[PDB]
Amino acid sequence: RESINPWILTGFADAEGSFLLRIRNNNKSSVGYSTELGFQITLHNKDKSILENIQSTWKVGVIANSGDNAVSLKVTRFEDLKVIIDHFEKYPLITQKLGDYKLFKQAFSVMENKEHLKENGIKELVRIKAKLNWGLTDELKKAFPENISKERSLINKNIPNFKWLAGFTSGEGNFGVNLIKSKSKLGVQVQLVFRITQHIKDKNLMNSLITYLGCGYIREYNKSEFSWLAFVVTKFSDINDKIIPVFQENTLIGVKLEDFEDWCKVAKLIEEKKHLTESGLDEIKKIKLNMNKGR
DNA sequence: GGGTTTCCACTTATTCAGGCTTTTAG
DNA sequence: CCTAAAAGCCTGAATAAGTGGAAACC
Ligand SMILES: [Ca+2]
Ligand SMILES: [Ca+2]
Ligand SMILES: [Ca+2]
Ligand SMILES: [Ca+2]
Ligand SMILES: [Ca+2]
Ligand SMILES: [Ca+2]
Repeated sequence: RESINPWILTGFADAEGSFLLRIRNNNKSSVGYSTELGFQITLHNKDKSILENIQSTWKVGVIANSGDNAVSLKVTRFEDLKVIIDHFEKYPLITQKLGDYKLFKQAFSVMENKEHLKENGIKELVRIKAKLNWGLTDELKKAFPENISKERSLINKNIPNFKWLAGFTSGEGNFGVNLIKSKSKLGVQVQLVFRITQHIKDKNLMNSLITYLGCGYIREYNKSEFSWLAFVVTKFSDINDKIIPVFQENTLIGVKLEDFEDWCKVAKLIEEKKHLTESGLDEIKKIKLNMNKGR
């Protein structure tokens, strides 16, 4: 069905994609190892249409269930990876994942000249995999006795355009309706909230949202060793003037588009001050009940 | 072929999204 | 007061990332 704008695709890939390089013990293989290179996205079943739309925009990849509640798009067929490369050359990633893309690209070169069927090339793929995502397993590191660096250039890039932002937000965004309980008259204060969430590794990008969108603040959380950030907009005039117009003009994808639409409906109610009456408050309540985790 | 590529079922780790309450601003 | 905006928690699952196994094939 619908194809996806390329910058929206890149922004959603910055959010939900991952590159992959398997180096597998294989006794039937000449060098003792077989490889598989590619790029993949795993989403909840409700958003399978996105994967099919990506599959039809690029015309590559295979779709399969990933457990009971999720579905994946996986591109590993070697020739079709040239499409992945051409897309991300023209429409490049901006998060730390760009670093993983560059490794994917180096690994493609190795395999494009058949060097991975030789000892030298497998050894290079191991050095590449060492810096890719979570790196080498203990067994792989010990099977390749040499000083292999795990570090890589930090990525620091700016948001290229609102299309990238809409793809990224379709992955990490949250259009929330906070029903703030109060012993007040009607009691609950309706508060529209926009939020983007990201691991602290892209702090610089998150901070730039405040500059880029003209609003919001950055909150920091952590759970044990794991830290992340939330960009959060609460002032309704910023939501109604600076946030809703961006996504009206750069359309979201997936079920989160429906969530943003309902969110706008509540924004209208709030604008009309109708959120201060039992009728508007009850309409808001049913709208919130039927969106996000109630969808 | 016979190594090698590709695909499909499935799993494990954590970074997200999200629903919630309390406090302050104006 | 009254309402809007900010501060803030923190859980658990939709992600990210990865593996086992075998068919397909060049
Ligand atoms: Ca992400
Ligand atoms: Ca294919
Ligand atoms: Ca191929
Ligand atoms: Ca998402
Ligand atoms: Ca973990
Ligand atoms: Ca805070």
